[PDB]
Amino acid sequence: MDLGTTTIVAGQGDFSAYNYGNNGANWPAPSPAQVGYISKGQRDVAYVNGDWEKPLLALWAQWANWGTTLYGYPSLPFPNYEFIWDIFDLPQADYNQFSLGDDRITAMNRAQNHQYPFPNNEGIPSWDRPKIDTFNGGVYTPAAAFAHYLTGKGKKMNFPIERLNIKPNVKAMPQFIGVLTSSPMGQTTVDFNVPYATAKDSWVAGNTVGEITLRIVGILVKSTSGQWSFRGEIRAYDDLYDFNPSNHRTETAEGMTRLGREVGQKFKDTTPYPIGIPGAIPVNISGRSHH
Repeated sequence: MDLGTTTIVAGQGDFSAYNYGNNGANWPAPSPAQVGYISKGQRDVAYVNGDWEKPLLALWAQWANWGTTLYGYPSLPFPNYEFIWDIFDLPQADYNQFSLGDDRITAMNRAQNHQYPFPNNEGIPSWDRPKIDTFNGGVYTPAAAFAHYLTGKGKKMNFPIERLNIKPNVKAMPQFIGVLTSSPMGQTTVDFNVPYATAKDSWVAGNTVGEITLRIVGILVKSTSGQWSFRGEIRAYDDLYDFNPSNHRTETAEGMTRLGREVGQKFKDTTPYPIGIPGAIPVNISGRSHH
């Protein structure tokens, strides 16, 4: 279960698409297609460590002729095709981690184990992939969230609450402190809602759903001794993925914001969609008043 906190070591050669491109026996003559295969290698090197915005901006910038930095990536003959296929592969890769427990490199290679015809106007690629319905919460998750934005056609995605990798401190919540001090002696049902900036705890979550709304629910007991115990769960309400500028990572925020305003030009099904955040985080706390 890889929630993308740790870095790994990776080189172009770890990637099958790259090795396929770099195998001379496969190409009797120079070819833009061969270049495409090669290019996937270095981008993949960034992807496995969650550095996902740069590779895509570099491609889009060429495509849209921004005349801006390519972050060190080679210019390509068909930046439009590599962009499109990446948008295709990235969600499969995320799903491969969640579905099969694939390691990062394996997930990407499995994702890229297919034919790469030129992106079409009619069915290439085929974007209808209903089975992909849950995020891993790892290095591919944000990019996958973006890909479902461009091509998901509004279908619901799930981000299981435990994969958010958040660690809400209930005792520290003003609302919970309020309830604790103002609730009556004896047994009380607790139920309130609190905004939670997930970026504080988890870059993946902050880069995908950002601020969410949590629901704290359970039973609170206050004893006349001043002891107290709370027994409940944290749940979460659906988020709406709408490519919110507020969720952009600083370094490429500008690029991503620009991209946001342009992408709908070529990705005509681009639409916000709901992200369910199913499940609950167990809460078992206690302590005592100062009185």
